[PDB]
Amino acid sequence: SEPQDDDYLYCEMCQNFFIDSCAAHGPPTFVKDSAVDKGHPNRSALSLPPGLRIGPSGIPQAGLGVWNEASDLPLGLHFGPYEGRITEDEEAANNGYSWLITKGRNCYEYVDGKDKSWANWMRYVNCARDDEEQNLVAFQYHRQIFYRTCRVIRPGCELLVWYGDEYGQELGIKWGSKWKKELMPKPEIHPCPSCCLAFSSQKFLSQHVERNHSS
Ligand SMILES: [Zn+2]
Ligand SMILES: [Zn+2]
Repeated sequence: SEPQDDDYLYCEMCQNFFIDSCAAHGPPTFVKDSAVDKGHPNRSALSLPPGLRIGPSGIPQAGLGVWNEASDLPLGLHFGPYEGRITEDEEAANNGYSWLITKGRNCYEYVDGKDKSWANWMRYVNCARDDEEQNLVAFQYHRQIFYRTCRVIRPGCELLVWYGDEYGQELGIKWGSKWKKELMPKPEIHPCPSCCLAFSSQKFLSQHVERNHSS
């Protein structure tokens, strides 16, 4: 047996892939949705875990977003699966609430969370606009979409998701290549102490602090 491309997790501290639990850091924590019927009118809002808040986004024109409220979300915390209807209808593609799920050999499906009655709270999470504000990574695991924290998320910071090589077309194009296996050049995360951003180096963090907070 051989794990499939979407059987791996990524440890945000090691910055590398693992199966089941990280040899250095142990098993990741998966947060459970508050349980509610797959069918109620407001299921999505009610599936929200304690500690998070749906409310007006900090991104102009975004509408609603999801905010961290109670306490720090540790680094490498997992949410999901993203819920919705599975479909091959390309109309889903850019409908604002759908993710691509790849099945190998350039085949794809979508999980569509547009309908609040069959989706979960993750439908309200807005996409990051840049690397500095992104604090969640959407990635495929067991043919399903999960979000992991790529930062310590402090109280009052908006949850903002984006994606990379563990998702969609990039994932689909490398499928079967064992590239995750071969990774097992470490990216750096340098968070700002005064706002919700983080930077890829100390230089960039200092320039930011000096333009935005203190010089
Ligand atoms: Zn680790
Ligand atoms: Zn800042």
